[PDB]
Amino acid sequence: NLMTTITGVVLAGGKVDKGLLELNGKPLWQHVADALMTQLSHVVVNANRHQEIYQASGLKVIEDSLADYPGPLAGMLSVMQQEAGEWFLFCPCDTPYIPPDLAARLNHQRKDAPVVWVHDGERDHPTIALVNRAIEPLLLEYLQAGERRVMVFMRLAGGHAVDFSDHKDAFVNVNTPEELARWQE
Amino acid sequence: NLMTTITGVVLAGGKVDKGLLELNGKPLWQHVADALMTQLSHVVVNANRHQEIYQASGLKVIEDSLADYPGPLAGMLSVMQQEAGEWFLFCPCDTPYIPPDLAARLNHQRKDAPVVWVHDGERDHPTIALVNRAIEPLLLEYLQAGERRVMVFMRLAGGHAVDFSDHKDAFVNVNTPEELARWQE
Amino acid sequence: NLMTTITGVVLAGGKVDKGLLELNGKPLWQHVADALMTQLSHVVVNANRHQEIYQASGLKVIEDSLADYPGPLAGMLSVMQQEAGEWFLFCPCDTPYIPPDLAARLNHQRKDAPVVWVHDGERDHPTIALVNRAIEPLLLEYLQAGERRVMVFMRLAGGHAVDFSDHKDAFVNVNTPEELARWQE
Amino acid sequence: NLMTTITGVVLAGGKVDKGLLELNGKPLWQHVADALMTQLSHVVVNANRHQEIYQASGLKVIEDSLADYPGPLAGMLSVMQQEAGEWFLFCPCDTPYIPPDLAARLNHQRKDAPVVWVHDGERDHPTIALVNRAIEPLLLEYLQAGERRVMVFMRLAGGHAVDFSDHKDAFVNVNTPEELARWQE
Amino acid sequence: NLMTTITGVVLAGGKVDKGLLELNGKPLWQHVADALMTQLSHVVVNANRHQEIYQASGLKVIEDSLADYPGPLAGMLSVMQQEAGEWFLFCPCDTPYIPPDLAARLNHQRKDAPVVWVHDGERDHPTIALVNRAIEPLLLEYLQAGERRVMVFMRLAGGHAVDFSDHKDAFVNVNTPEELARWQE
Amino acid sequence: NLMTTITGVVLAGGKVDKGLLELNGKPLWQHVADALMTQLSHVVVNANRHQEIYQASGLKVIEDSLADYPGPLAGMLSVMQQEAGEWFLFCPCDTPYIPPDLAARLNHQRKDAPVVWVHDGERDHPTIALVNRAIEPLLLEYLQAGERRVMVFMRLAGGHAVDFSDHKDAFVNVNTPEELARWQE
Amino acid sequence: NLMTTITGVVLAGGKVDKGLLELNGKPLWQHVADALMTQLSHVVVNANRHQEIYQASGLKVIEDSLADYPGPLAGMLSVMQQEAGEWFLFCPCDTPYIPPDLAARLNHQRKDAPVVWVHDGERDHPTIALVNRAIEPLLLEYLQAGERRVMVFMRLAGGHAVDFSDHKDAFVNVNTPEELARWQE
Amino acid sequence: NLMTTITGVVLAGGKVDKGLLELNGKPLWQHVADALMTQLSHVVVNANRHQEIYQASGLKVIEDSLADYPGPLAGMLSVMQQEAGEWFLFCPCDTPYIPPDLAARLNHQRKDAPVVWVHDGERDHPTIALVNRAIEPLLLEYLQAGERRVMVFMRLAGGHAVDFSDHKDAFVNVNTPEELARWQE
Ligand SMILES: Nc1nc2c(ncn2[C@@H]2O[C@H](COP(=O)(O)OP(=O)(O)OP(=O)(O)O)[C@@H](O)[C@H]2O)c(=O)[nH]1
Ligand SMILES: Nc1nc2c(ncn2[C@@H]2O[C@H](COP(=O)(O)OP(=O)(O)OP(=O)(O)O)[C@@H](O)[C@H]2O)c(=O)[nH]1
Ligand SMILES: Nc1nc2c(ncn2[C@@H]2O[C@H](COP(=O)(O)OP(=O)(O)OP(=O)(O)O)[C@@H](O)[C@H]2O)c(=O)[nH]1
Ligand SMILES: Nc1nc2c(ncn2[C@@H]2O[C@H](COP(=O)(O)OP(=O)(O)OP(=O)(O)O)[C@@H](O)[C@H]2O)c(=O)[nH]1
Ligand SMILES: Nc1nc2c(ncn2[C@@H]2O[C@H](COP(=O)(O)OP(=O)(O)OP(=O)(O)O)[C@@H](O)[C@H]2O)c(=O)[nH]1
Ligand SMILES: Nc1nc2c(ncn2[C@@H]2O[C@H](COP(=O)(O)OP(=O)(O)OP(=O)(O)O)[C@@H](O)[C@H]2O)c(=O)[nH]1
Ligand SMILES: Nc1nc2c(ncn2[C@@H]2O[C@H](COP(=O)(O)OP(=O)(O)OP(=O)(O)O)[C@@H](O)[C@H]2O)c(=O)[nH]1
Ligand SMILES: Nc1nc2c(ncn2[C@@H]2O[C@H](COP(=O)(O)OP(=O)(O)OP(=O)(O)O)[C@@H](O)[C@H]2O)c(=O)[nH]1
Ligand SMILES: [Mn+2]
Ligand SMILES: [Mn+2]
Ligand SMILES: [Mn+2]
Ligand SMILES: [Mn+2]
Ligand SMILES: [Mn+2]
Ligand SMILES: [Mn+2]
Ligand SMILES: [Mn+2]
Ligand SMILES: [Mn+2]
Ligand SMILES: [Zn+2]
Ligand SMILES: [Zn+2]
Ligand SMILES: [Zn+2]
Ligand SMILES: [Zn+2]
Repeated sequence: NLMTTITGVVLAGGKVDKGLLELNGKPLWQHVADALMTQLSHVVVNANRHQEIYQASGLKVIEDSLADYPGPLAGMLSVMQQEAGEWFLFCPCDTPYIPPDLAARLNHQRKDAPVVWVHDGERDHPTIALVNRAIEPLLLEYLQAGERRVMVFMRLAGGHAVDFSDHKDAFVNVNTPEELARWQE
Repeated sequence: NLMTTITGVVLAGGKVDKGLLELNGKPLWQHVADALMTQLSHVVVNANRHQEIYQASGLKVIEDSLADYPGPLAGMLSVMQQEAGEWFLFCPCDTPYIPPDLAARLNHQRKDAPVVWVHDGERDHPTIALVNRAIEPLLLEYLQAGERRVMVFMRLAGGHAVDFSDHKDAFVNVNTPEELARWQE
Repeated sequence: NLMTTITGVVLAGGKVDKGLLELNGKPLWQHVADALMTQLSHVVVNANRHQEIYQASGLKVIEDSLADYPGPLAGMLSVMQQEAGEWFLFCPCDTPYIPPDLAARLNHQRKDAPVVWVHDGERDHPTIALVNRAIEPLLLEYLQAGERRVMVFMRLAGGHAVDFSDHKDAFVNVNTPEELARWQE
Repeated sequence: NLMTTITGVVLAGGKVDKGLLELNGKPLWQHVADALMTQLSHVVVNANRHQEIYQASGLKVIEDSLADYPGPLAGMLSVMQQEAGEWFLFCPCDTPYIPPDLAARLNHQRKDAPVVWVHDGERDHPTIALVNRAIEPLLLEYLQAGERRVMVFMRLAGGHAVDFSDHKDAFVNVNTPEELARWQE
Repeated sequence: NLMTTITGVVLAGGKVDKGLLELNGKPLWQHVADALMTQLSHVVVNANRHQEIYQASGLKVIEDSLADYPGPLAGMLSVMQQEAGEWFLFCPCDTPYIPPDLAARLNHQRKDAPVVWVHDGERDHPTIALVNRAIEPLLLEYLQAGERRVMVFMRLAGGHAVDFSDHKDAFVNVNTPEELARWQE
Repeated sequence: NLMTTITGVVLAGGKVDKGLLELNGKPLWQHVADALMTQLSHVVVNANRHQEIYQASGLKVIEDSLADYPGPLAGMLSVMQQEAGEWFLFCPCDTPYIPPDLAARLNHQRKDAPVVWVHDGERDHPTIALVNRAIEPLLLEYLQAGERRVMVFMRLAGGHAVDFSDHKDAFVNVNTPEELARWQE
Repeated sequence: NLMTTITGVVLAGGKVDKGLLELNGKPLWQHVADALMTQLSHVVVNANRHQEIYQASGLKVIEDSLADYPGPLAGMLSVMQQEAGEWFLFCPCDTPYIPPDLAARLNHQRKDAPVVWVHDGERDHPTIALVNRAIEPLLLEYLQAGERRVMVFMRLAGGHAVDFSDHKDAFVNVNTPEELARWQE
Repeated sequence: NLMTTITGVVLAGGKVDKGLLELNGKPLWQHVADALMTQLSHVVVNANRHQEIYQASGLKVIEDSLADYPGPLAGMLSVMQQEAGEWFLFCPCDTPYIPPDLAARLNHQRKDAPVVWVHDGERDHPTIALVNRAIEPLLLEYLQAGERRVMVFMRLAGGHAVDFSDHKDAFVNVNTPEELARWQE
């Protein structure tokens, strides 16, 4: 089953994490972790602050490489360098409504590409991505070259967007405390 | 072949079984068992009464866990706890006309989901389902939490309905003796 | 796991079956069936009389081909013609003490041969055999030619004996009521 | 590759074979055998007369079971009983224009069914079929019951037709010497 | 790789845990968890007290079934019921020196058995075991029957001991504070 | 991943190579090699002149068979005779804009055929092809017979074109120095 | 099964074939072909004279490459160039007593080498060999270089001899009419 | 075949390379590269000077990470970070006589360990090693911690030595110009 073959990754982030804010009594990041854990056996968190908080929920924390690369691609590479799986499903800490069929639909729509990401009908979410570790070398070269754009990298690896337009508000991103209030129960 | 990789399961049921009523001289439940056995090598019955009757046809009987959980989800969990296969095709005892391509079409339409169930064009039949044992833990947690709704559980596991609208009256359910007479040869 | 990939077969037999005699309150044949069922998910009985008795324990009964071939090889061929698996573990109905690691040790010692059988340290037991269905054609030709010897056939298929000399009295065969009394609890 | 996993079978037939008539200087049956051999490594002929003629082209001949069953289903069963492969692509001896992508398109369109056959846009060709050996038991039971209809059997096994409407006159069947003249170069 | 296919399990235990005592500044249980994590990607803890302590190291905690079964077999069953993997490597919390090749050597010596455990040259360590989930049903039946002996169960499943006599004091068990002092740096 | 299972091949060619002309400071052939190397681990060059130039970029050079067959099919056969992989993705040296998802889309669209090639919306590019080595024998026979047409061969093997009409000018072929100037940065 | 994964090859030979002489009423070469066919589904003959005789038994004949290379290695290469399988079991036409477990024992003793050959206790039989097609390129280079020694080539490919010293006179080679008389029934 | 699944790596080295000295007219490093290339399809060189020389032979050059880690472990990690394969066979540039069965014997003797290295009968050669990429994370952590010993790392990963004592002088290391003269033809 996909459950035992794809490693889930919460991209908790940067260099308080807004992901710590509670939505309906549960921290945003935990909404993501719990959705991943329902679909996937082994799930880890990429975090570079508050490591103890993430770890305390029972999740292994992976810190960024000491190369000090920028942005979400840095976390993806760090996780591929420190985890042995073939496949990783990454998701940022602030998209709490990710759907229960995230991994399956991304997997089914890979069409043999080494990377796919979500398009929600209105926009791309390139950091909600199913990624094969075979692009580790390409990613390392990209970041070493000083590049940082996520979707450009994923296209250059041969990736494509996968349509989730039928999954109503599943990809809402909670940018701020104010947006969070529009969603509170 | 699918024949040797999916375990068939007749959900015979609850806590006389109407499934014992004869349709064209063969008990309703045996119509289901025979359809499954044409498609699948290893087929078992989940039953908690009349065990000897089901067993006498040459089928292994699996009784519900002693946890005493409610409804069809209880039978599904009990069967996953007592049978070693990866995949199970469950079907209630009162849908005698299930088609010869049930397993194949559900399998082909999984789209990497761990569970799929039949939609006949007019309604869902969530207990006619192809289920991967990877959702055993989720199911146990669900039932332990006191929940019982079948389709809600299957959606929460990442499942989806599969269209059988082209299979004419294959999913008729014989609810009563009277409906049975509308179908007798 | 081997449990879900090898079909167990009780060779109950010929053309009352002594296998119906009780050992410690359980019929000899059921001792074999239960040992197989502990190791293997799907287990069937090759029987040509008392079919209802074997079937009543929850086991599918396979009757001999109508070709009317002689001996245990006839049952093996009939089972391969009527069951879809790749691998079969056959055992006669009168060796009640067969060990819990029968399938694993035969499987592990195959050394890529399509058939292996037990040698108990003193003699061969050619009908206690792990057999790949690829020898179905060879077997059919053999029986069609009028041949019946079991071990000769298994050698001609490229098979070999596997040493069980360390499994103390596990291969005792209960030939008669008198031998049975030497074993009764 | 499919080339090494599916056994090709020319259904040469019955109980002179018109299949011996030359089309453009090559016997009809050899047109079929050559098309199969371009796509498949191992190809055999089911024949019950002129065995030496078929054999002389370098092809193994498989004769019908001695059960004496009727029609093309008899040949299919005989071939599954005498050949070890999992998959068989059968084709009658009088459809000389079968296409170079026959195996691939049937395989790709299986949708997990154990059997598929060609529909040419106007009619079914149920004996041009890709068949998994798992239906051997079902077939044996069917023929033993006295049944003979091909498409009924293939539906009962869970099979379906595959559309070849885009393959222009590839499924012309040469019924007679006169039809053959409409096709001669 | 084995690293991504076997789930590691620390059997932390019963119904303060001595496993919390520090050896060379690291709690005994963490010595086991760290050895497992060097060999295996996904590692969990079976604990029924101090859950927060185990969880805080980044490990998922699995609590015993509510069936309330006795002993280490209870933990094994609970973990198989709540985790989706095929294979589990269990180790008690008080054998801190387990070797770096534990999983590989147990895996390599399985000889197709569904369960193997360590023999250190002087005694069996039946709870240091590599176990296939196919024995889940057998285990459930065993515990339901009121049985508790570990090695008896593992033999009945078809398991065997694997020789680690060459791994010098790797299987020392720290029974008490006093034995711990014989080992402190 | 596809990256490690398909061998990339630059068809550099014939019996100066225009492929040596620089586009935006990089030789045309290197544009192809670099695009292949982003998608595929192991990439080689079929060249029969300037071998040292191609080799100096770190690529293994494969020279044509001494059979002296004509055209691109000759190079394909030579590469299959001298390289051990199952799958090869061939591309001529003068299509510098080949897309990053070339291998994946051809692979995904194989529909079980042993060979597929690109159709760009306006024309076929039969030498931009994903080819299974199983057609090596067919190819050898074809060339031995004196035949040379590429697309005819690929159809006779059971191949088909795959639509790349959505990949804007990715298949521009630089025929001459003048066309090259229409493309220079 | 090995039966469907290894192609058998009778090395009938050179540039009447003594292999045509009858042993116990069956031509020597047919003794080899029949032994191979008992173990392997698909078996072919490498012959460069009397092609019609070999073909008439139902076997496909493969003729040597037109490169005109010398000796048995030439036949091996020709067969790998004209047959799609991964594995080939070659045997010369004059070793009529080859054993029924030839393929299995060579396969089991490969120890991951791409080629193995028989040692009968007194001498090597390098042309009785199980060969992976991955050494096709190496073989082509070897023969192109003008080399011909068989065992030297097989060692250079990483091969080794496999002990058949326990298979009594199974590897007798019938060199002449006189030796043949020492063996006639 | 192993040929297409293990990436060969020449550890050319440090921070003229003695590996450039000619043995029998071929540079020492090329003796290693050629031995690897006979056994493995895809072979690369880890070099940090004279990159152009290594590249000119047709081999891809991989330079060390910019982390600037010390010794051969640094090269191994750099290659795993920049190459997508699962398995790597590393060999230093100065052991020109490495045997033709290096990969097979190391592979066969893995006994499920993620790393194995050569013992020649007198000493370990820890840099002649077959390594699974699953130990990439462990290696990164090891080097980050400031550790450098090779064999200690390989043991900590669960590795073991494999006996090559029967391969006469195959592991001679050419330390100097003087030792080289003891070996010159
Ligand atoms: N590992 C790592 N992750 C980062 C870094 N910077 C950002 N991220 C991750 O990248 C994703 C986007 O990060 P941010 O831009 O901080 O957060 P944001 O407000 O969600 O950004 P948008 O919603 O896309 O405007 C999140 O999952 C953050 O955890 C970084 O330097 N290292
Ligand atoms: N194992 C188990 N199965 C149950 C239980 N209750 C119901 N089922 C199974 O769930 C399915 C629906 O059960 P019922 O509601 O008894 O029967 P029904 O009249 O077919 O229900 P509907 O047609 O859906 O109105 C059937 O297959 C019954 O066998 C239970 O407590 N345990
Ligand atoms: N299917 C089938 N099985 C047979 C037939 N004859 C014998 N057997 C099976 O072959 C095995 C040996 O059969 P028997 O010779 O009847 O019984 P037995 O007294 O156990 O024979 P031995 O202990 O070997 O002297 C048993 O498993 C019987 O079930 C037959 O005609 N058909
Ligand atoms: N093995 C076997 N094959 C048969 C038998 N009868 C027919 N066939 C095969 O079934 C297919 C149809 O057979 P026929 O009805 O003889 O020939 P036909 O004139 O092609 O029939 P149609 O074109 O379908 O009208 C052919 O491939 C014949 O070889 C039989 O008794 N045994
Ligand atoms: N899940 C669970 N585990 C238990 C239970 N009882 C014991 N264990 C586990 O079984 C193993 C042996 O447990 P104990 O007898 O408490 O500890 P011990 O002093 O290590 O026992 P010995 O060293 O074998 O004398 C340990 O890993 C404890 O965690 C239980 O009731 N449930
Ligand atoms: N190996 C080999 N390759 C050849 C041979 N002839 C042509 N090719 C390859 O086939 C492809 C087409 O070759 P050409 O016709 O020389 O070049 P072209 O101008 O690109 O041809 P078009 O653009 O198709 O008009 C290229 O990749 C050339 O490298 C040959 O004799 N041997
Ligand atoms: N394809 C091919 N096979 C050859 C050629 N020469 C010999 N062989 C094969 O190589 C094997 C040995 O061939 P020979 O030396 O003719 O026959 P032999 O008398 O069996 O040789 P020994 O018994 O080894 O002394 C046989 O299987 C012959 O078929 C050749 O030129 N081409
Ligand atoms: N990538 C990398 N490789 C190194 C480094 N240092 C040494 N090596 C590799 O490690 C192996 C041993 O290196 P050296 O100690 O330079 O050479 P040596 O004289 O062969 O060493 P010994 O024979 O073991 O005494 C060789 O393959 C050198 O290429 C390094 O800093 N980086
Ligand atoms: Mn955000
Ligand atoms: Mn109902
Ligand atoms: Mn007996
Ligand atoms: Mn017809
Ligand atoms: Mn203890
Ligand atoms: Mn061109
Ligand atoms: Mn000879
Ligand atoms: Mn050195
Ligand atoms: Zn985990
Ligand atoms: Zn069954
Ligand atoms: Zn064949
Ligand atoms: Zn390469």
